[PDB]
Amino acid sequence: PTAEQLAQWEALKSVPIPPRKNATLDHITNMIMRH
RNA sequence: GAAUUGCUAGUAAUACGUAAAUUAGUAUGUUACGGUGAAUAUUCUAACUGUUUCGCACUAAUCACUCAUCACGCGUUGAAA
Repeated sequence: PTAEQLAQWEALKSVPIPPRKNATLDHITNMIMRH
């Protein structure tokens, strides 16, 4: 592995994975949705 | 309001369309095709099935089998004025 990409991986070691969606808002919109 | 349909799923739903079969002609039916795309949680009840316990005089097997009744005769034995 290159050092720049090792540094990138080190930086992302600590970061939590961002959420795909807001589960509560997803639930509410799916409750609004029809058809 | 009785009533009823379907129930994790690319399913339901969709004032989403598209195609084909059957036709000379007619689809709101059928079968295909993709687009968008959810919700909910199952205390309960259960025919029926499979193991089982026990009983059994049934064995063509309970619509079973034995027992008893009623009549018809043919016998046998007993008591007898």
